[PDB]
Amino acid sequence: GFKQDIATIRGDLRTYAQDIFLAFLNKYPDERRYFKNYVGKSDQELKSMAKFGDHTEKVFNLMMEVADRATDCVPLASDANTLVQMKQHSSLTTGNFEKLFVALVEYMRASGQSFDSQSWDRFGKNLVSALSSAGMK
Amino acid sequence: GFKQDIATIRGDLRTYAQDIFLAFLNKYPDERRYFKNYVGKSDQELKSMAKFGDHTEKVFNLMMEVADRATDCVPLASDANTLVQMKQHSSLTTGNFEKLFVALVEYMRASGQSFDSQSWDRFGKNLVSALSSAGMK
Ligand code: HEM
Ligand code: HEM
Repeated sequence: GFKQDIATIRGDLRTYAQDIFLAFLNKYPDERRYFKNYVGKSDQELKSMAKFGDHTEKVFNLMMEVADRATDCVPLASDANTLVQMKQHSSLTTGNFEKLFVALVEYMRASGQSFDSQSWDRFGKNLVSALSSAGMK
Repeated sequence: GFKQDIATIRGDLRTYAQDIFLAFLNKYPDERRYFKNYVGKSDQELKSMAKFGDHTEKVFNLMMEVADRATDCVPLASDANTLVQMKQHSSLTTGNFEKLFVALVEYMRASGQSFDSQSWDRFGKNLVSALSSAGMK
């Protein structure tokens, strides 16, 4: 289930973080415009860029703490306040986060593994709502 | 589902509030001691005292508000805080709230109606967890 999935991804974090983030950027090529130095590059080229590995893992390290602090896939208000107040997220709307979660859940459905992709969808929806309450447009 | 149930209870709040509360006290007769003016009365004697219906309705009114504000059966931290620092609740522990929820879910299962009894179960467990986080013993 959901609590297991957190452990599964933590167990091979850099592989999953890069694979899911590439899934997102290939499914929504427009989203790359927030990520300047990723335009123009094949997946193998991004995987050899230092910043891409480093940053994507830090995104997923935090997503996993937010997921791990949640009760029934409902995140903490203070975690959503964090996400809205980060300077790197100040250009964003909840729609960007909705698209990330759609790529994430699609990735889990197509994969080998037995993820609880229905919970990840619910977590995504609860998170978008919590971002709305903390102020993000 | 859970949102329908809240509409069902609010529809006939005073009848549900009397019936569920009586179910509670009779299932857990040692809890009656908290309610000084209810000692030594039968169900029908209580249902005939206007201030019995008046208190209980107020209790279940706030319970539905807390339920309605919850996301996927998880209550707001602030609602939990209100319940702990009400001067009327000063000497209670989470065990008292657990019993009310056991009675409440048993009532729902035994009734004609199709309540989402598993979600009320989840809701009670989540509120008790929140009450302790607000420092109830
Ligand atoms: C729950 C989802 C998300 C989490 C936990 C998260 C977390 C983070 C973190 C921890 C950083 C700093 C990374 C670093 O220092 O290396 C970051 C940066 C950034 N984030 Fe997110 N993020 C999320 C969703 C999104 C979405 C959906 C977008 C936009 C499409 C986005 C856009 C950005 C941008 C533009 C940066 C700066 C670029 C970079 O640091 O590589 N984030 N995010
Ligand atoms: C989620 C559950 C509960 C809610 C929403 C709630 C709420 C309330 C409210 C709103 C009142 C004031 C009634 C009024 O002013 O007319 C009250 C009174 C009171 N409550 Fe609770 N309560 C809850 C659970 C409990 C439990 C489980 C106990 C003990 C077993 C308890 C013990 C008392 C006592 C002793 C009073 C004052 C005497 C009375 O009015 O009957 N409460 N409660």
